[PDB]
Amino acid sequence: QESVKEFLAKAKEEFLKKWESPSQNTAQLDHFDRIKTLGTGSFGRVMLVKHKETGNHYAMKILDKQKVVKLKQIEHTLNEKRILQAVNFPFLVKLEFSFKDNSNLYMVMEYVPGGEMFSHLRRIGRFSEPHARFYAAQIVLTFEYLHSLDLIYRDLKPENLLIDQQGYIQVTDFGFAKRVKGRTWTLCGTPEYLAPEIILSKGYNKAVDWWALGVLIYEMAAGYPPFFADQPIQIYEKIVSGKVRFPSHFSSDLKDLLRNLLQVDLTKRFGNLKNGVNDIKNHKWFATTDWIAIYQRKVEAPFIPKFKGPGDTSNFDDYEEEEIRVSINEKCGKEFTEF
Repeated sequence: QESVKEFLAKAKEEFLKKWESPSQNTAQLDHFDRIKTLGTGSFGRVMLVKHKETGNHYAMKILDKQKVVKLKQIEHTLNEKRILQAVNFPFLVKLEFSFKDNSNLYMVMEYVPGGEMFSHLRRIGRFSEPHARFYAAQIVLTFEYLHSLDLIYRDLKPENLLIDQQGYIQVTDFGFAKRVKGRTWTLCGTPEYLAPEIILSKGYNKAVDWWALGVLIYEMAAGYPPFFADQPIQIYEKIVSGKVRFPSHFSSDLKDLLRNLLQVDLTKRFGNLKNGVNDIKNHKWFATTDWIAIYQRKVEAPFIPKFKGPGDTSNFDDYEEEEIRVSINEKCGKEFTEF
């Protein structure tokens, strides 16, 4: 379809202009008030903040440089910020500012008060197929965009999909995203969502994203992931076995799509064939989907999150509120010169 081809051609031109000349140092810490911790990790946290002069709310991701080094995440964190400042798509959380100081790296992103899809899925149990399909279509379009820029996302899971005020998806966390024209080799991702070729330490490509879409659709529609087990070693054994059990309430169209996304042979997997993403968009399971209407956000969402305003944190959970310090001396300056 020429209009989609010309859209993606323009999208790539605009990405490459920002990719080759990244923005840096577009804000500073004392322009923001700290409100609440929204999430915590091994080397970073995400905070709700308020801009002092405008009053706007943002989500500020803060990474400790010394911990990033020790956890061997230097290239990944440079990847995350260079990609985020260059992309632009309706279902990607927008990066608004970035900066660094003696101790930390900061990415100030749009705040999505509806919270994670994971919380809503776990509250309700499972999504109906139309509800799962509405979200799945947004991920298909987002991966079509990212893959046309030669980007692999590599972190699809329900926790990284936030629900906005219109009930649409906003994808967050580009920590494992990478520009890859051929193969790449890093072991990363959450265990339930890893493709077999990652587990087997092969050189892999963008088809691992389409495998992960299969896992996400299964989990949305069933309430649990297809290769679930108590320990990661058992999860990995199931992933590479080539078998998967479908609930009887799954439609025949859903089972057929999932068999082709959860295809252990990457050269036979939907999204990685000669027709590319069109094998997915043309599948019978998506016959009711108006792809342009999804992109333009003209479809009524199945669910509108409940929240009181742009500063409401009730859809996120509670964490110990810990100090964020900035050392008198510069740490790891050379490693993060380009940030």
